[PDB]
Amino acid sequence: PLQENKDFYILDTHTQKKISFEDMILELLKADVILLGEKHDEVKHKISQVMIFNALEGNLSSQNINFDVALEMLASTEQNHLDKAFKNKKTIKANELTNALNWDKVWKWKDYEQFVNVVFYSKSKILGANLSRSEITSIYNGAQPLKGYVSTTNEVKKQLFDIISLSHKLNPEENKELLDKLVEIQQFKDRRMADVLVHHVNKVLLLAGSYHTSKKIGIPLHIQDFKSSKKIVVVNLSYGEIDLKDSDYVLIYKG
Amino acid sequence: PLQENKDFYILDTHTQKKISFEDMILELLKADVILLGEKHDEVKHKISQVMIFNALEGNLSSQNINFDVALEMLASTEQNHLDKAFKNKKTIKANELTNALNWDKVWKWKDYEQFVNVVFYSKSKILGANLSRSEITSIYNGAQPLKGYVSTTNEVKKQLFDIISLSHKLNPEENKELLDKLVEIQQFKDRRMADVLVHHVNKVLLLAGSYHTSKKIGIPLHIQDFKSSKKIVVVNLSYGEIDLKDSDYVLIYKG
Ligand code: HEM
Ligand code: HEM
Repeated sequence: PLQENKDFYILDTHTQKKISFEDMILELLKADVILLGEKHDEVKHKISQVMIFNALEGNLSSQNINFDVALEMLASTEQNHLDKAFKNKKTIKANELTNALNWDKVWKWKDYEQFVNVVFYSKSKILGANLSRSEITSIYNGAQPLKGYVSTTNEVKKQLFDIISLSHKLNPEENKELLDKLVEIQQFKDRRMADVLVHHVNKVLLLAGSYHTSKKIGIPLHIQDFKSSKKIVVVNLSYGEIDLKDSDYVLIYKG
Repeated sequence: PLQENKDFYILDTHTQKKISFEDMILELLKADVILLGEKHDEVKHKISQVMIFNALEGNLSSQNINFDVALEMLASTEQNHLDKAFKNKKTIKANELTNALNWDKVWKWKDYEQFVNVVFYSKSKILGANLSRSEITSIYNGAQPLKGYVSTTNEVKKQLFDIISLSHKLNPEENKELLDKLVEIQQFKDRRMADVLVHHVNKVLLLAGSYHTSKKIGIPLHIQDFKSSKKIVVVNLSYGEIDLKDSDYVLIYKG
């Protein structure tokens, strides 16, 4: 476990005040949906996810409050299969886990095993949050435009355009048609993950990449468009630059 | 039309001797399969394709020898649809052509209209040479390895690896899994286009990108593996560097 005040600290992004890990937990427990943003290959993020999950799980189970975990890394189409794994929990062994969940190898198991193991064997159910491969391929090949009010603005789409252009080093002029397709795919992924979170009957934590959890361009906008009255809280695990507007709490690593 | 000796010239790549356009034609007429390699957005290539097609078409039709054109830009799965267009030739007007052929818009019509119009309205039939989108998606998601002797060597695959890496500016280390998928897709495209050419009962010209027509890494290797006794000839429309081993004739532009 990372050492608080030696290895990391936490800011409330609204006030920019440093807040204890315990005090952040007490606040997160108030939320109905907790978004946890990560960099997918970042080891310190993976440790942080276990610490936060463990503290929330312990408190909620001791109160008999249901608490589930949605994963950008599993599709929502997989839920029937995942419910079976939840049912057969005691029958799936640590090395059978990836097969039970039908883990997709686009997501390197190494980068997920620690968190997903702790999640899977607690009282939490794992939810698939995302689009399927087939769904993503279908959007790319051209489907009807996503409707929205705050989540689909030109401003959001352009921010997503430039982020993806930079992520893939794709010249905005040469690669215009491709980038607009990738933007629409991000928008659709965000909508689906929001759909899963908005309709869920138990308190829920999402693990997803930082661009997805961002309050500026991501899932939070789509939750708003769904007209949810759920209390939403966003915790981002920092890497590189920190935009306070992206989240409600940020973990900052030493550094 | 480009002016011979002012705008372009032709080398026999075996001898590196300059050869007249008329003398190249007389040789091409001897072949059963003529591969014509292009750069897809290059205007002078497009003019060159019309000149070569016209000279071959005129000679062969005057002899009542059937002569057809296969296109990397249409899938072989489309043939039933394309045979209907061939049948309804006199009923499809210049502006209905793209709809009759079910043209895929990944290929910019502007870059194909001149050649495809001249082809479509002659006595030639248009053949789909390539994989379908669905076929390409299925290979990407993982299918069983292509078998071959000369066409699937590590040497060929590595050349394709580096070509694609450079074409897309994809760092060989970071993007290793992606590049191997793209290599396998090229290999499959080459195999299918070869399959179409090898089994065709009439003399045939293929239009395809230069990497596909290359005798070093492309379709010619797959034709060999099919054990065809057809006479094969490769004509490349140059751009940038010229590797003599890529083709049997090369058009060189001024320059
Ligand atoms: C994420 C979902 C994606 C899907 C479903 C998808 C699917 C496809 C399909 C079906 C094609 C047509 C294949 C062909 O005609 O040869 C294609 C082509 C292409 N794609 Fe995507 N792709 C995706 C992501 C990406 C990304 C992230 C990039 C950029 C890094 C990209 C870059 C390209 C390029 C440059 C081509 C041109 C094909 C070539 O000549 O190599 N794609 N893709
Ligand atoms: C040519 C046929 C292609 C097909 C069928 C295809 C399809 C796909 C699919 C189904 C995914 C998974 C989507 C996801 O999990 O989000 C994907 C991801 C990806 N693809 Fe391809 N693609 C093709 C070509 C390309 C090319 C040419 C490039 C490079 C220029 C490329 C680069 C990428 C990258 C970087 C991703 C990671 C997804 C992301 O995080 O944005 N693809 N592609």
